[PDB]
Parts: sequence; C-alpha cells; structure tokens
Amino acid sequence: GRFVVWPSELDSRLSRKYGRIVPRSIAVESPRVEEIVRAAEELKFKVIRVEEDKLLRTFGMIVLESPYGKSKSLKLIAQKIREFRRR
Amino acid sequence: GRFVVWPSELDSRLSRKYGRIVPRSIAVESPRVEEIVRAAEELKFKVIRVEEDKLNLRTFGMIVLESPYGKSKSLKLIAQKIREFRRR
Amino acid sequence: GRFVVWPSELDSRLSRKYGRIVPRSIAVESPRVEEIVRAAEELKFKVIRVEEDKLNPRTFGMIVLESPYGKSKSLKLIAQKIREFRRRSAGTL
Amino acid sequence: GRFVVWPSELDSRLSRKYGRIVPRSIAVESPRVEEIVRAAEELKFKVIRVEEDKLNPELRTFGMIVLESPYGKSKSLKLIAQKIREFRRRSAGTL
Ligand SMILES: [Br-]
Ligand SMILES: [Br-]
Ligand SMILES: [Br-]
Ligand SMILES: [Br-]
Ligand SMILES: [Br-]
Ligand SMILES: [Br-]
Ligand SMILES: [Br-]
Ligand SMILES: [Br-]
Ligand SMILES: [Br-]
Ligand SMILES: [Br-]
Ligand SMILES: [Br-]
Ligand SMILES: [Br-]
Ligand SMILES: [Br-]
Ligand SMILES: [Br-]
Ligand SMILES: [Br-]
Ligand SMILES: [Br-]
Ligand SMILES: [Br-]
Ligand SMILES: [Br-]
Ligand SMILES: [Br-]
Ligand SMILES: [Br-]
Ligand SMILES: [Br-]
Ligand SMILES: [Br-]
Ligand SMILES: [Br-]
Ligand SMILES: [Br-]
Ligand SMILES: [Br-]
Ligand SMILES: [Br-]
Ligand SMILES: [Br-]
Ligand SMILES: [Br-]
Ligand SMILES: [Br-]
Ligand SMILES: [Br-]
Ligand SMILES: [Br-]
Ligand SMILES: [Br-]
Ligand SMILES: [Br-]
Ligand SMILES: [Br-]
Ligand SMILES: [Br-]
Ligand SMILES: [Br-]
Ligand SMILES: [Br-]
Ligand SMILES: [Br-]
Repeated sequence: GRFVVWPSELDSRLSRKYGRIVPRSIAVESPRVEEIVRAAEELKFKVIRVEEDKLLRTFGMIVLESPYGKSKSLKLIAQKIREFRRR
Repeated sequence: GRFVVWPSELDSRLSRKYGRIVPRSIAVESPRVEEIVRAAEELKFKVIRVEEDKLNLRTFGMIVLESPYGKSKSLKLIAQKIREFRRR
Repeated sequence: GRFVVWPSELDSRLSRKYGRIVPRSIAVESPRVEEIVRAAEELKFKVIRVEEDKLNPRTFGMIVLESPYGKSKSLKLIAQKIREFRRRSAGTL
Repeated sequence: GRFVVWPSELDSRLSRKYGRIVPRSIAVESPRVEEIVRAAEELKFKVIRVEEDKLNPELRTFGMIVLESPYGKSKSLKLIAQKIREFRRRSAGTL
C-alpha cells in the first residue's frame, strides 16, 4: 500500500533500537534518499513524496505506493540499492 | 526505540491501503503534525525531528520519535492523547 | 509581490554577514516560523508556503508570502508585529 | 554575506508579481534546486542549507538554498542563472 520510508530503516550501521527495520545483512551502509528513490522507480513503485533537508548532513523521507506491504518493499529496495552499488 | 511517524498512519479517514496503521477505532480524523508532537511530549517520548511543509494550507510532514515502546504501541498511545486533547 | 522570508533575515542574534537584513533594533531574537506566519496573517499578507524542519540538538525554514509592500518594508512590519506579540504575551495573566 | 535563494527568484516562466527578481532573459525556465546548488558550487559560493520537497501531482518541486557569496544577492542570482544556462547548453550539446 502507501507508506513512508525513512532511510535509517535500511541502514546497516544502525541497531533496530536506533531505527533499522530490515535485517542487517539485507540493509546497506548509509542509504541515500536518492538511492531509495532510484530503487523505488526501478521497482515500479509510485513516488508520492520526497523530502530532503541538507545542513552537509542529510535528513529525508520518501512516501511510496507499492504492490506490497512496507516490510517486503524495504527488502526489495535494499536489494536494489546493493545492486546499484555493486556496479 | 527510534522510528518515524507519518500522520497518515493514524488517520481514520484513510483505509489501510492508503496509509493507516492503527485500528480505525483508535485512529483519529486528520491528525496534525503539531498534535502528534504535543502527544509525544505528553507521553514523554523524545522528539528527534519534526518536518512540515504547508502549501497554499495543505500539510505534509513527518516526526522522528524515540519511545520506550515499539512503533505500534506508540502510535496507539499517541492517537488516544490526540483524542483527549480534542475533547479538551 | 510574492517573495521568500527566511527567519534569519530578521534575527537580532545575527550580524548582517550571517544573514540579517533588517536593522538590529527592529530585528527580534530567534523569530520562529510560526510567529512569522502569525505576523503575516495579522498584517494581511497572504501565506503561500511554510516549510520548517526542527532537529533535536534546532529550527530551519522559510515562508513564501504575498505583500503589497516590498520585502524590506514587509520584513520590518513582521519584526515589529512579533515584538508586539511577545510583549502582549508577557503582560498576560 | 549569507542569504536565501528561492528558485522562483530566477525563473523566467514567472512574472515579477509571482516572485521573479532577475530580468527575464537572465532568468532560466524552471531552475531546479540541484541546478542552483551545482551553479553555486561552480561559482565558488558556499552552500549552507539545501531543502527540497517534491510532491506527486513528474513531481511538483518546492525548495530553498542558503548560500554565502562575495557578491550581493541580486548579482549572485544573475551569476547563478547564467551559469545554469551554460550547464544546460552543455547538456544539450549546443555549446
Ligand atoms: Br538485530
Ligand atoms: Br524504525
Ligand atoms: Br530524489
Ligand atoms: Br503524502
Ligand atoms: Br531524518
Ligand atoms: Br506483502
Ligand atoms: Br532480500
Ligand atoms: Br520507522
Ligand atoms: Br533524524
Ligand atoms: Br506527507
Ligand atoms: Br510495539
Ligand atoms: Br501494540
Ligand atoms: Br492511552
Ligand atoms: Br524572494
Ligand atoms: Br521574490
Ligand atoms: Br505555521
Ligand atoms: Br511556493
Ligand atoms: Br534555515
Ligand atoms: Br514598499
Ligand atoms: Br520556480
Ligand atoms: Br513559485
Ligand atoms: Br513581470
Ligand atoms: Br508582474
Ligand atoms: Br529581459
Ligand atoms: Br527577456
Ligand atoms: Br530567458
Ligand atoms: Br531556459
Ligand atoms: Br525549459
Ligand atoms: Br543538491
Ligand atoms: Br579554478
Ligand atoms: Br541555515
Ligand atoms: Br517554493
Ligand atoms: Br563567500
Ligand atoms: Br555585488
Ligand atoms: Br535581491
Ligand atoms: Br536555459
Ligand atoms: Br540550447
Ligand atoms: Br548552439
């Protein structure tokens, strides 16, 4: 359905307590808003909103619409970002 | 622990497909960012980030919170506090 | 005209080099986005967009407004309105 | 000095009433936040803050940049606009 993706949810540098949701092996180090959006589009998810504030440290959020629930979508996104990085 | 809260997650005007997470009876109608921040503060959750963009005003936003509880339980507690504020 | 207001433009805590536009005596300490919005509404300026980001540590943002005056005059009027708001609040109760 | 750049200030698609500061021929069509940042960096300005919000009505964009420049804002906006025009000509392969 529709949900928010917060980059920390996919960040392998973080504990679950600090925001990571995906298993650390699936997660990637310091995922960027730009990478998440790129993956979402490759995965044919609809991008509803992308907000980014850079102060440079980046703070951001993405709202997505997907054929699947958030958990599954986050994994597909993390895997896609890993692909991007392996090339 | 730490997690994001997107207002649509506790919006009773939305189906689960369109973003709602909490049970529709606990959900509240059109929760505002300010309402969520106020509830979090009353619940002694730590507010880490609050972003809001308002256009023409239609609002878009997110809150990052630190809670002793997981997101599901925290969203429910927040919804209840918002209901309480509104009732006054 | 339509123009952006950046809160630092009227912040007396800041030097001109760091972004303050209005004279220091008219500027106010740490103007909040919400106060600028309230001032604009009392001044009958139309608010087109309000963006704010608050980070735990604090506040960043911008307001797009329409005003019958140029930006420089409008900033001064907003600063003076906020000064009035804060004073009215202080004397209350 | 430090100041804000609001992309509409240099957007040739807009009238002055809707926010455009610089002359229309210097302004460029729909300058993107990222283009302004790229221009500022090329011009040796220092970028302090960049905010952008993109909403699906591809996406409608809203944003602002805080910059530091040796020049006043009016001249900096013109320099930025003309630099973006140059980048775009390069991307188009038209000099
Ligand atoms: Br774990
Ligand atoms: Br989380
Ligand atoms: Br993006
Ligand atoms: Br949204
Ligand atoms: Br964040
Ligand atoms: Br699923
Ligand atoms: Br996987
Ligand atoms: Br989260
Ligand atoms: Br954060
Ligand atoms: Br939103
Ligand atoms: Br929970
Ligand atoms: Br629960
Ligand atoms: Br409760
Ligand atoms: Br402006
Ligand atoms: Br303007
Ligand atoms: Br406001
Ligand atoms: Br706008
Ligand atoms: Br700022
Ligand atoms: Br005037
Ligand atoms: Br524009
Ligand atoms: Br505009
Ligand atoms: Br004009
Ligand atoms: Br005009
Ligand atoms: Br012209
Ligand atoms: Br022209
Ligand atoms: Br032009
Ligand atoms: Br152009
Ligand atoms: Br164009
Ligand atoms: Br950028
Ligand atoms: Br050089
Ligand atoms: Br800033
Ligand atoms: Br804007
Ligand atoms: Br400089
Ligand atoms: Br100059
Ligand atoms: Br100017
Ligand atoms: Br151009
Ligand atoms: Br061309
Ligand atoms: Br040519």
